Amino acid sequence: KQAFLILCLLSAAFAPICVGIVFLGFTPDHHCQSPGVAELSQRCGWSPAEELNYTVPGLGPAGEAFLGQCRRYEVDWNQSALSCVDPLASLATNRSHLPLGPCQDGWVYDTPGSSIVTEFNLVCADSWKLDLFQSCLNAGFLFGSLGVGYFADRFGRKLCLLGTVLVNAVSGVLMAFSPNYMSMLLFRLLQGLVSKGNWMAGYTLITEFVGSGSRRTVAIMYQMAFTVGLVALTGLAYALPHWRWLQLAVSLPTFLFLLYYPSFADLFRTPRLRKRTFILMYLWFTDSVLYQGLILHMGATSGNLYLDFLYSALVEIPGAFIALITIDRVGRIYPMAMSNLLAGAACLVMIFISPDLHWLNIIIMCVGRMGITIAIQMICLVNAELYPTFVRNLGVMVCSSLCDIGGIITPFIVFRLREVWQALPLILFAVLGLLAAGVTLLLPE
Ligand SMILES: C[C@@H](Cc1ccc(O)cc1)NC[C@@H](O)c1cc(O)cc(O)c1
Repeated sequence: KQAFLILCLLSAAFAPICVGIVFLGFTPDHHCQSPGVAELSQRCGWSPAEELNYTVPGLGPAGEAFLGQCRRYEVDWNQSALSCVDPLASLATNRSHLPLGPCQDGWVYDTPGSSIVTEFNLVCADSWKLDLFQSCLNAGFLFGSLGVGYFADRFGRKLCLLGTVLVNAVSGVLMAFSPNYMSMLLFRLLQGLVSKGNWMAGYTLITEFVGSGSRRTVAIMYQMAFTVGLVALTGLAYALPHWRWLQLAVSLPTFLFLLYYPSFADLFRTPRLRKRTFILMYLWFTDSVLYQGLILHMGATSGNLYLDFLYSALVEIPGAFIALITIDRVGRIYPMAMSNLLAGAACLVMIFISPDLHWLNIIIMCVGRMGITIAIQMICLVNAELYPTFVRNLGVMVCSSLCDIGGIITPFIVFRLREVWQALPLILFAVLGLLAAGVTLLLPE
């Protein structure tokens, strides 16, 4: 009870770290700031959207909003010769011919809140530095998954866990006060180092305290605690429009936990075990890539982010309960295959739905998120029981590191590859899911 409560709290408090980029690092509509614009808007009395129409460059042919977002007319707005009705009509017959410069004078963001993007100006040529935030976090996970085993091998368990909790709490708080991007990424990285160590430690403790007659149940509980964490994060992000306030409020939960007081070659030597390991690695990679992929996509494209994220998080609960039934009554291999086929098909269909059908797109997104949630429940158990107890620890640690490599790769896909073609990420997610579906059928039941 008491211990189950602090471990579930630690799980719920992990979820804001993993997915916080969706709310701490949203990108609003933006355009080059300039002198004289506000003064001409006062003199003529422009309304906001009207001011945007007269001032900001046009979106251009069938797309190319980049030239509105990252460029401006090289025009002297201070000139009283400009017309109140339309200043650009005083200068060129076609608005395309005017000289375009970059946003050297800074940017204007349409939001009452703030995000790391809006604070550090992670837009245009800098825009990759946003995804680098999630890259640094997943690199933290990757290094920590190696370092924690050596630390726990050479330092006492209870002290190890208390240390990693303290480090996570303090680095999380300090990130809220970080004065520049590089310092922020160093706190992010350090938190990435300790976050997954804390999570897996709590999971180990809770699955040790509860016997196998209830272990599976308590594990699914622990997971639903992560879902509750996503819901709490959604409420906090709704109530707290500023990222710095959100980053404090996210970190203080951890202070309650404080206030409370072999042969790696073995995975590959045998060709059967080698093939099985490669499959399990692929499934882990694909599910991690799909889960972070869809969460980041949603955060990057959804128009009603708080509601879409709430619905999608709530949908994880039915998926967990369905898994809890299915593992016992039906099996694992065909369930995890159909759940990956369902996620892949959902990603495929999301390519063809016109974005105005948001009421349908959210349903397809929910079906996909349920599918991958079931897959994530199934894969943990299959990855565990397919390895003998002697090998289990090494195999889980290694395969769950491919999760983190996928988490390092995914941000560049979702935030950079999408710029080539908006559908492309969903094409990749479709291919990855459908292949993980097919490959799943090769595992023994
Ligand atoms: C990296 C991973 C750690 C991990 C390790 C071993 C394991 O069996 C399951 C998970 N946590 C984040 C994410 O992948 C995730 C999200 C979620 O909503 C539920 C999850 O279970 C996992």
